[PDB]
Amino acid sequence: SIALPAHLRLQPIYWSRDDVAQWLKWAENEFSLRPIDSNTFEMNGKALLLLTKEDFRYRSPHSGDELYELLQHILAQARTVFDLYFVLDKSGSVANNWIEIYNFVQQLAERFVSPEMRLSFIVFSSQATIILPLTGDRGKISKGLEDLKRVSPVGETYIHEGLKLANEQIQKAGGLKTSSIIIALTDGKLDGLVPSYAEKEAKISRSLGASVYAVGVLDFEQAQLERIADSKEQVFPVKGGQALKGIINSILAQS
Ligand SMILES: [Cl-]
Ligand SMILES: [Cl-]
Ligand SMILES: [Cl-]
Ligand SMILES: [K+]
Repeated sequence: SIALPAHLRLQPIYWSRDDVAQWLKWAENEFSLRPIDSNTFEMNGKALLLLTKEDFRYRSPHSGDELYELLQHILAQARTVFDLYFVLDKSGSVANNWIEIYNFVQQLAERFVSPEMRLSFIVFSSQATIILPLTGDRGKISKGLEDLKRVSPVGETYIHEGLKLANEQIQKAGGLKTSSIIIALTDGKLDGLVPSYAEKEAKISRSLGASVYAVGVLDFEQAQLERIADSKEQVFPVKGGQALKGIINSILAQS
């Protein structure tokens, strides 16, 4: 096992350009390597993972081979397996904004591609349905995104039913013995006692150890979403575009 600094324990695909430079500095001291110019790998972690070992050797004649192998060992290190459950409003009210919801999910799916990530897509209006059962298969995730794009919104906003399906999957996955995240996308416009249903189901989610995020669409009800999510800090606007980097970092910081 490699004992990395705490702030470098994230999977390297998430490393910034500054993280790469910090990794080099750490490796130099840890392995008594010859000094590494700080811009020897001027790129982020996604880019670093595309280089070949030959590329490492050319960039660092004195240490490139060791650095490449160190990266391979780091990639092999055990990390927190995250299950991400997207619970998506497809009620009639979002008929003209289904595109925002789909593309938001697509952008997060394209980010969370490290092998330890598994994704599930749930939609809800009057009833909830699993479009994509929890999986890490990037192929199945591609098809689930194809299916999501085709959804025709209609019906009520029974978000408690969508959360219920996420919780049922979580329970089957191990409950407290998992690292589960729920990402609910909705305007938060809940009728009748649905606010009570939804808040009860979300506390079940947390009872199972999951962390709940709410992503607001349209003129969304900020207060209602704060009561469903773990905290105000886990409510994000889909219109934030920065909002994507915010929720990604928040999720990665749960590990
Ligand atoms: Cl960067
Ligand atoms: Cl060198
Ligand atoms: Cl699978
Ligand atoms: K994908």
